[PDB]
Amino acid sequence: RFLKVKNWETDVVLTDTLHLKSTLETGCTEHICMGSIMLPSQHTRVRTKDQLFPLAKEFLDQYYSSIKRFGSKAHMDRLEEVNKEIESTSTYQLKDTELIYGAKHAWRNASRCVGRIQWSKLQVFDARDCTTAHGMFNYICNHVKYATNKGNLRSAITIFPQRTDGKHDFRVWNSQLIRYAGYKQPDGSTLGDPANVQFTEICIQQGWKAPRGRFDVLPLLLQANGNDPELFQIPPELVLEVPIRHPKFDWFKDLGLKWYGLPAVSNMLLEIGGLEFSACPFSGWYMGTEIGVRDYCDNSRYNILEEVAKKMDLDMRKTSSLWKDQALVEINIAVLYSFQSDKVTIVDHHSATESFIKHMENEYRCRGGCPADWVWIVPPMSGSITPVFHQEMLNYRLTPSFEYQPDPWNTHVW
Amino acid sequence: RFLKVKNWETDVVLTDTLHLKSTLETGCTEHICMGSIMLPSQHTRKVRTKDQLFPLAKEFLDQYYSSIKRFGSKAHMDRLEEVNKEIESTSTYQLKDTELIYGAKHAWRNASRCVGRIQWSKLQVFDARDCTTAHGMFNYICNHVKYATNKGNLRSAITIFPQRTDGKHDFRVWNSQLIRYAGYKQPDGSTLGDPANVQFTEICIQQGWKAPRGRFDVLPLLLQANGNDPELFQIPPELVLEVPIRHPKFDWFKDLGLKWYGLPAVSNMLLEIGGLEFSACPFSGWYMGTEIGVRDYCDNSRYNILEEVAKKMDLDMRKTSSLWKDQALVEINIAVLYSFQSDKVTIVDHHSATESFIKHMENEYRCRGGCPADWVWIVPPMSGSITPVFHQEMLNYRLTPSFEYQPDPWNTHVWKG
Ligand code: HEM
Ligand code: HEM
Ligand SMILES: Cc1cc(N)nc(CCc2c(F)c(F)cc(CCCN(C)C)c2F)c1
Ligand SMILES: Cc1cc(N)nc(CCc2c(F)c(F)cc(CCCN(C)C)c2F)c1
Ligand SMILES: C[C@H](O)[C@H](O)[C@H]1CNc2nc(N)[nH]c(=O)c2N1
Ligand SMILES: C[C@H](O)[C@H](O)[C@H]1CNc2nc(N)[nH]c(=O)c2N1
Ligand SMILES: [Zn+2]
Repeated sequence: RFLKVKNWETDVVLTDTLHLKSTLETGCTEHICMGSIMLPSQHTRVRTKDQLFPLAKEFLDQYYSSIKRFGSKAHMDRLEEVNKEIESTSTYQLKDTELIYGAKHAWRNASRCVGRIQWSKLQVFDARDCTTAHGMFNYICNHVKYATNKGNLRSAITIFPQRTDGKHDFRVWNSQLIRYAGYKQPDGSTLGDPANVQFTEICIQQGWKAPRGRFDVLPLLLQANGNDPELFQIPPELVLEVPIRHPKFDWFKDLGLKWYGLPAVSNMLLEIGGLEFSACPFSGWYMGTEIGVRDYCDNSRYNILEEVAKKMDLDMRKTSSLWKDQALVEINIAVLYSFQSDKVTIVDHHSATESFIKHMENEYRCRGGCPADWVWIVPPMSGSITPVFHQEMLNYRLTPSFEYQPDPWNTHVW
Repeated sequence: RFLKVKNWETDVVLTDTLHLKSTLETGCTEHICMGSIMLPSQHTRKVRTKDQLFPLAKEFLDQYYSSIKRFGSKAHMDRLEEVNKEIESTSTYQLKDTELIYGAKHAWRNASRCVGRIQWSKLQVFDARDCTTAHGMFNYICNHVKYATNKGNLRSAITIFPQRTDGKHDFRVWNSQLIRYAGYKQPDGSTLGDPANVQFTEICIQQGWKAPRGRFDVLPLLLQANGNDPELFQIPPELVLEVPIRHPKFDWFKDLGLKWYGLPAVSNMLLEIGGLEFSACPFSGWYMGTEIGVRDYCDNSRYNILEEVAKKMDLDMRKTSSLWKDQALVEINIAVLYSFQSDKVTIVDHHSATESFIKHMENEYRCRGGCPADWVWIVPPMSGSITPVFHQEMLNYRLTPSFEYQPDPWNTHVWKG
């Protein structure tokens, strides 16, 4: 019950005590492991008055422990003050310090995130005074500019007002702040990003004038206080993009590939002390494989493998020539090369997983553990030559947390 | 209760009812997932009385007679009756030949970490339950190797030695695989040969094996019959099919001196059928290319040839973001596949193998109500997401008959002397 994880490449063994603090459920049982389910019910997300105070107490307890004020007057006073506020208002407000700690720890606890060694350097933008979609746009432009930083990317989260009665939710309808559009052709194929075909249609259905290109930056669709969402175009000078070329193949630039520099997830829900922040876009920097392996080479995405292997003149007759694997490596060399050339922050999967092993070491030593989801942590190429492949990981759910939530168009009372 | 799994590349959704027939435990709880634990308590086998044995037998026989469309028949009830009296009077029981064949096929069919299970029904089962000595084991294993190898046209096979009785007369193959290369720790700390096999190599040498001390020395068989001290046997070299590894474009690749054997034959697992434990049950199939090209050759703790291969390719080795490791890895795996195909030795690449597993899995859901699958093990160790299993949700649960791990015998064996 005080669990051991072993690294089978190095024989390092770590003892996990942190999982005993786990609160939420995994979706597994003794009879069945659901470790490969993408979205179990638990990972998705009104709070009654009774559920809220224990959630607040557990959070304030760990907060005051983290500042070595556990059991202090200031601790008990804050517990009482929040306890009174919940009794009266049926909710409560976080102190700035508690909001910042909560957001950093939601990242720290994100068991699927390989980049968590950076978790404590997150820049938290308090947007809880926001009231309109235009204000949300302003907060998001400031986030994008701060985080992009002329290509020296910086981690950031912007936190909009917390859920109240569920009818006044703040929501960013986009899945990411910056994402390329997707159009169904009459021809039957897909232009641009197929993953965003439905969202691209909701944008057009709301007024957007699509250039119908291959890499059209989507507008923001912002919902404040539960109102109808509104379109806003992000200033192009704020959207850093990188043309993709290859350091050896001159024909690579002719493929016309580019990608955006800033990965900014915008559709998740931040849970702190029972409070639910339905609009909390956060951003870091890319691991190369997200673009090169998933975005460019997933069959349900840009799906460029065949085209690249063609230009490489690879034997595509048989799968055992591993033409897909060759092409895959070259595409991913090009992504890393392009970002590094344009001085846009990016990390290769080798450095990132090595960092995560170091991070796990640190968390086990200083925290007693590190929830980690192997299915997600292991990169989607060259898995076993990265150290995380050989790392046993314990997956459990700690709070504060980032959770998934239903897409807004399914829920929005129009 | 029904459970759904989704393929996120095709949106195909399958419904699992088979997990309801699951008896054993996973290691996970509502509060922790142990999905990535390599050798969890539940997948191993350290010792079993007449108390729990008849329901295990009854459950198996019910499954068996259902599969042959004889559930509730007179043959079914008489067999249950017969097994029951044999248990209470002798404390164990013997499987019929048909039941053993069924049991071994279904143990493979239930192996949730095995990507090659489309083949499960075409398993050649060799009954070695009349074996009594290590020499008899050697003879059975030789015949298995020769049959399974079939001059490179590999055929799946399993050889099943007598079941455990009191845990003091076990049959065991001390080798982890029937064919495997020696590993030698040198005084300077480096390893010659396969570092994974250093401990077993040292046992063989202690038992009298004259080691050639090369990089690819086929290990001797260390065979334990009836709980006696194990004995050394050399597999006839004419029975050990090997492939020199060359590359279709890089002529310097052959000069690395690499080869591998053609027949992957796991020999240290435990086969559980109807509560009976078969502690010596070597089984063999054919290789997926990445087992050799990725894991055997490129694991840092194995042959670890990435450095020298990338040196000879003249890749940028100063920074990892050149992906020199990924580039060399692909070329090594091309070479492995090219060499086996050129020598007409059966092998499957990870694209073909994972595509077949998806078809197998969908078929199993339709005809069986499910297919237990361990994503962590099914996804190949390179190019994971450009194979279709990466995108496939999988439910992992334990069905019997099963293959289980057991502790290495040198840690449990009571030495006779
Ligand atoms: C700073 C550089 C970062 C890197 C290199 C990184 C890396 C990654 C990668 C590769 C994934 C898998 C994503 C996918 O395959 O779709 C992921 C997931 C995730 N990241 Fe990080 N990330 C970074 C920053 C952040 C930040 C700043 C946050 C939050 C403040 C965060 C929260 C998450 C969460 C919650 C997930 C998993 C979503 C889920 O549960 O399904 N990441 N990360
Ligand atoms: C016919 C071709 C076969 C292929 C291509 C194949 C492929 C594989 C691969 C790649 C693995 C992962 C192994 C590793 O990474 O160490 C595996 C695991 C496994 N295979 Fe198969 N296999 C085949 C035949 C068989 C047969 C004949 C049996 C038994 C009769 C079998 C039983 C298993 C079991 C029990 C495991 C899991 C070991 C564990 O639980 O840790 N396989 N297979
Ligand atoms: C901050 C950051 C850093 C980084 N390197 N990458 C990203 C984008 C990758 C990414 C997430 F991080 C995330 F939390 C959620 C998703 C959606 C998953 C949808 N999928 C289940 C179908 C996602 F795509 C963000
Ligand atoms: C029949 C067959 C077909 C095929 N293609 N490959 C193989 C070898 C791979 C393999 C198994 F299949 C298996 F069941 C067990 C192990 C031991 C795992 C040790 N691990 C905990 C460190 C193993 F290595 C065998
Ligand atoms: C079905 C499976 O869980 C799904 O394809 C997962 C696999 N692992 C992943 N890992 C990461 N990092 N990102 C993903 O989207 C996925 N997809
Ligand atoms: C720690 C982790 O479970 C371990 O490295 C696993 C990962 N997946 C694997 N998958 C296969 N096929 N074979 C393995 O040996 C492993 N090792
Ligand atoms: Zn699990």
